[PDB]
Amino acid sequence: SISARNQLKGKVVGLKKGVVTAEVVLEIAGGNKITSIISLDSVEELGVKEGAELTAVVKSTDVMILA
Amino acid sequence: SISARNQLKGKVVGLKKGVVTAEVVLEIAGGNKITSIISLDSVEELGVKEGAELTAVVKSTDVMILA
Amino acid sequence: SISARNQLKGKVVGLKKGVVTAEVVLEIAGGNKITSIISLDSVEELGVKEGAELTAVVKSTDVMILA
Amino acid sequence: SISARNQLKGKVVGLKKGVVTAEVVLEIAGGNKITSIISLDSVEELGVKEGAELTAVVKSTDVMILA
Amino acid sequence: SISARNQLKGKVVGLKKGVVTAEVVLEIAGGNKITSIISLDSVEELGVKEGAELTAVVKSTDVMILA
Amino acid sequence: SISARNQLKGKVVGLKKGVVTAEVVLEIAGGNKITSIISLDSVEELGVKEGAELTAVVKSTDVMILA
Ligand SMILES: [Cl-]
Ligand SMILES: [Cl-]
Ligand code: NA
Repeated sequence: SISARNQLKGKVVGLKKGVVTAEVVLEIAGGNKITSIISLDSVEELGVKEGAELTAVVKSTDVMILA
Repeated sequence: SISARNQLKGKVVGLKKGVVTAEVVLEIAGGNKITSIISLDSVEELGVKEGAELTAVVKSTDVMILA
Repeated sequence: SISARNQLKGKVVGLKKGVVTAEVVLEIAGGNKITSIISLDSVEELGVKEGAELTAVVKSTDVMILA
Repeated sequence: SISARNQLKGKVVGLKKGVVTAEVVLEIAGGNKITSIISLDSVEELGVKEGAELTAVVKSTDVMILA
Repeated sequence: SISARNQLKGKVVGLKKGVVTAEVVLEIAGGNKITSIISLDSVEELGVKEGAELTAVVKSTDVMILA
Repeated sequence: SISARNQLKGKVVGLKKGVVTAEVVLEIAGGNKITSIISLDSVEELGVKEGAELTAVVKSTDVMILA
């Protein structure tokens, strides 16, 4: 598919629409919550809604380690 | 406490050291695997090693939605 | 301790709250000003306020060189 | 100039060349150190060298707050 | 000269201002379109308007590959 | 469908493998060139080779504006 190595499946538990951006919160395995801030245009075009099953995607070079 | 909203606990299952960067692979809840590319310097100062328990951190503005 | 190599201490001199995001401006050593755009949620959970002493954090792979 | 709001002037105190990437460390005001990981091609083309006076640049959406 | 390896000349065909951020859409050579989300402050300081001729800039480490 | 708003079709004209990362250069429509730095693992898993027809993908929040 795509080079981004992090692909986490989950369900939408939160949605907040802005003017330029929008926030999507997904509940994944173990009950952890992933928060995404993307364009309002993409949220609308993809038809994001509470309860939908979507996948969070993250490029490897954007992941930090806390030790 | 840091603003980055995504913080996922896991165990180190893969580690590869380059010249400038290094790759850390974490196994988190549900079997999901997180891949991180960071500086070699940080991997050495943090003492990252296979089997260690660490946390992956990702800023909300870097998470995309696939669906 | 986090892998992100850039950690700069400063004082909050500007704060603007949007619908989804928020802007924090920090004055660091030498008079330099750091601008951060993060989630509104994090700005509220952290209790960020003008005059507060906080730290700006930036991952090494996000820093470019101009010259 | 450019939209990236963070522009920090400094002097090169460290340089490490990889195969694909390279690390540049700059000393800025207050003695803080900024670490950048960019392409080896750009380090070579810009002629980066120990002691040179350059500027570190960071997009606002890549800056986190630690409180 | 900046290290960011992707520099695409274009014309502004879309501009949407928010509270904290702003969206800029550029038409570039070959019939492609680029969408940028940056600070409202930078859009105003740069004098961005529909019809302006500007350049979109992306760091190499932020570009993914889809197959 | 992914939320990333920038999707540019091209042909691979350059490939350089490192230890941890890898550099891919694509020629896109209109005579523009895109440079991507991703994981070596993804380059190998995707079967990236010179001459391949692939798509470069960038999140809107990573695109700056130069005037
Ligand atoms: Cl190794
Ligand atoms: Cl406000
Ligand atoms: Na980032």
